[PDB]
Amino acid sequence: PMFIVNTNVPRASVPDGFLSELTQQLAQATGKPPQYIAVHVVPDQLMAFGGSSEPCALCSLHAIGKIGGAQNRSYSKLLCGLLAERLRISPDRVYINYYDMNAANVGWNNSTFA
Amino acid sequence: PMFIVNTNVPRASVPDGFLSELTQQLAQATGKPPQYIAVHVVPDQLMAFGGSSEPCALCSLHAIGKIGGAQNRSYSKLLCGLLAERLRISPDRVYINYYDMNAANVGWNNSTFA
Amino acid sequence: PMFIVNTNVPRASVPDGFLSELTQQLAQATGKPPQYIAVHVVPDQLMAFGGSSEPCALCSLHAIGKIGGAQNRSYSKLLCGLLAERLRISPDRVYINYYDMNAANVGWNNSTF
Repeated sequence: PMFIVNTNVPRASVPDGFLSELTQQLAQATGKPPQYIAVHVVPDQLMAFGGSSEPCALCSLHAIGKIGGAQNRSYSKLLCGLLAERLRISPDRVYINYYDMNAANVGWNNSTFA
Repeated sequence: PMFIVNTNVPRASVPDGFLSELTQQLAQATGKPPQYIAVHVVPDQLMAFGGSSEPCALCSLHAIGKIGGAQNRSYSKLLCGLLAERLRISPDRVYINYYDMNAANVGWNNSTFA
Repeated sequence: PMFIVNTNVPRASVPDGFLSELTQQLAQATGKPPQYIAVHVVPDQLMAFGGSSEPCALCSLHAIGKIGGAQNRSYSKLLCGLLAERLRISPDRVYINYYDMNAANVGWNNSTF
């Protein structure tokens, strides 16, 4: 699985442990070992949400399976909670796009997962 | 809806007011209230289009519905027009990927839109 | 087609010519003219793969058709090769998401395909 967060919160406000915390928490939520988890955080971005420049986040979560109605509702709680606590972003200023990827459409280690 | 623009144009070329303008124009085009519109502009990127480093843009528009044949032509005219006028990027050096998101695959405030 | 690579490798480690190379190699692999190939490289990123900060890459390839089982394996081999050789990123620290775009969902030159 792969999680990306794009935010206008400055780099200095992203804690040093935030990528490891995300990795561990997403491993537990998705049921996948932490070695399979990739995380990417992009601070200092020029963005707006609802026409305001207050802290906000545009995120994506891609996984081969483990994406669906109930699972996504649960991920959104987990992730809004982490972004609220660690980056101080209000949960109503967060969008997470979820992508259920087909194994044939994910490349890794010179090949794909299919 | 969310609109992201990645561009090799420098940050100083992005006019004050561009994010508001995009928010207002996209609210009008998509028929969604400005409160749900997110916009993200990423200047100074290392990119090429057709092997040339002249101004270009790689963009994305995600929405839950409001995505389709005729609508996307209209958005492309709108968006390329803004990128031409405000950032001086030729329309033929722009790509916009359109994503019709399933409400179950969009997280927002501790839940999804489904 | 458009290829984006996000990586924690520093900008100074991206060799002169890398975007031209990716353009030429992707034109060849996809069969599309180089004029329509876009490439975007984003170094110095804050990222982790498997909870480690060693060199890694998160990538995306979008194309209108030319995406599928066998083709995707061949692109992965080409692209992990390039990221290994040019950027010194191990292929087992790379993810590439492939997207088969509908022509109606790709805007260009004031209109869609």
